[PDB]
Amino acid sequence: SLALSLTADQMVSALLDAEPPILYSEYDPTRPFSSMMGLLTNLADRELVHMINWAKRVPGFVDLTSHDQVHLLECAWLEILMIGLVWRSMEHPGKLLFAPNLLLDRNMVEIFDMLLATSSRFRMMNLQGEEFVCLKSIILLNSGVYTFLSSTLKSLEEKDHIHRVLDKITDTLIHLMAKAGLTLQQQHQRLAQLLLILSHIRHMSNKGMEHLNVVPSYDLLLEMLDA
Amino acid sequence: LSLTADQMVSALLDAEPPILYSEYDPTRPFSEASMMGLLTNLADRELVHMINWAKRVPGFVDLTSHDQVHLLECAWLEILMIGLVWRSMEHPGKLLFAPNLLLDRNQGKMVEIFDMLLATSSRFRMMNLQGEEFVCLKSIILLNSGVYTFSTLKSLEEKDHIHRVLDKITDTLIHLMAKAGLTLQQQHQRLAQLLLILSHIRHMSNKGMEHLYSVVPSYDLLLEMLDA
Ligand SMILES: COc1ccc(N(CC(F)(F)F)S(=O)(=O)[C@H]2C[C@H]3O[C@@H]2C(c2ccc(OCCN4CCCCC4)cc2)=C3c2ccc(O)cc2)cc1
Ligand SMILES: COc1ccc(N(CC(F)(F)F)S(=O)(=O)[C@H]2C[C@H]3O[C@@H]2C(c2ccc(OCCN4CCCCC4)cc2)=C3c2ccc(O)cc2)cc1
Repeated sequence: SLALSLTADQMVSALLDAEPPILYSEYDPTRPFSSMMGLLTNLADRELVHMINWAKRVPGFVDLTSHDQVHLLECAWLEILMIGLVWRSMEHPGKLLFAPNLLLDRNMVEIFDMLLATSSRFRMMNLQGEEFVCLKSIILLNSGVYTFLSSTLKSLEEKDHIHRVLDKITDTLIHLMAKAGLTLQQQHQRLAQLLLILSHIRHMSNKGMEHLNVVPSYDLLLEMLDA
Repeated sequence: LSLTADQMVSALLDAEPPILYSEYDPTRPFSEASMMGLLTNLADRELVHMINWAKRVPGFVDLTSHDQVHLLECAWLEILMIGLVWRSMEHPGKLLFAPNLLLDRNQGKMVEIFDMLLATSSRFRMMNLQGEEFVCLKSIILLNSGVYTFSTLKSLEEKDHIHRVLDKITDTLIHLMAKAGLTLQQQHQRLAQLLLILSHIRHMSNKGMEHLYSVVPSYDLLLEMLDA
């Protein structure tokens, strides 16, 4: 697997190159404001197509079976959208930048508040772009890995592979921090701080999901991967 | 924040709650109602001990009573779950709810969450999770799970304090791993592996919570237990 042979700098470059664009909502500026869920749904749907193509470019992801790729996307898709949102909003305190033309302030609200808090935490930590892309790849590979159903040798090999790629991303995070001049103690503290925010992202995804053809099915994701 | 890694570990080990028994001799086999009855009774008794444990986690009682309650509100089910997973580590294919309530997957059909718990227990076994590591992780859940959902200078001071204590627990985890002879690379990889499982514990708590709704200790109950 090429993935396992990457240096930290190569991993970062691959992830940066794979980044999807920031999409715009279909809000027509020449028409009055007088649907929020309509705009968000349309935006998320377009984002999903880009997510699939991004996932295929995350080192190690295409080494997995199509089935395992789908399972990872099924578990991670909303967390991935959410972490993208929080990243885009980092420099807009008190606001969520769903798209450059869909920037919402606080004044539904429960999940909004949680997203704002995550954005504030990212700001307070001075989260870097190189760190963000590592975290988003971790979500992809980690969120679904504990819930594989198969007992086959192949499934065991798949989980081992995922954990080895995750290990490489950890190494990458640490390398970035070391190059930035953090002491060994600071490197381990910051790694922990970043990974603990993943627990909050999960929580938000679960709450978002309960706040509810909405979720992409296994079959839809499989078709999108094969296409 | 004055504690060394060794002192932190000792404090956490000394704080550990007891393992409780489920009510003695239920009618078996179980109904849906009677199984949920037994588990509820066990969890309710466990909660009292959890509060006592929480008060002994370094840094926890430095917080306002209000902030202590909020942390427990967010973390209580995850804490119960990680305790269950720990107890079950040496019983492959089974969940050791209590020494007298050991259930295999064949028993209890809600099976989705059962399977997730079993998978976590398998992951802990495969990693050879150590007791010293377990207690660090449980304390992280307590301090981390509610911290992102805390404007006054006092609240900023509270969150900063929590993050400083969390930093100390990370240092403690690393110290343990270094003493065990892991290379620096191994230490960071294992730390990440352990912290990523916490995301799965959250997921399980959220799913468990939705299942309990298809429940929570009240603010008042938690406050009373803390004050008592
Ligand atoms: C009435 O107005 C609202 C608006 C939003 C909210 N929410 C809370 C908050 F406002 F954000 F605070 S929310 O409910 O939490 C929502 C935000 C986040 O979680 C949900 C979501 C999302 C995803 C897909 C989707 O529809 C896609 C359906 N299709 C996908 C498969 C194929 C076909 C179906 C709609 C929403 C998210 C998301 C999307 C894109 C993004 O960039 C970032 C985050 C509440 C009320
Ligand atoms: C009909 O049979 C079942 C049995 C279990 C399940 N679940 C899945 C699984 F089997 F475990 F796999 S589950 O629903 O996910 C359940 C497992 C875990 O999560 C929940 C639970 C729990 C906690 C508190 C509670 O009641 C608390 C009520 N009081 C709180 C204070 C104020 C008063 C109210 C009931 C259940 C658990 C738990 C308890 C103690 C422990 O040590 C570790 C884990 C489904 C159906």
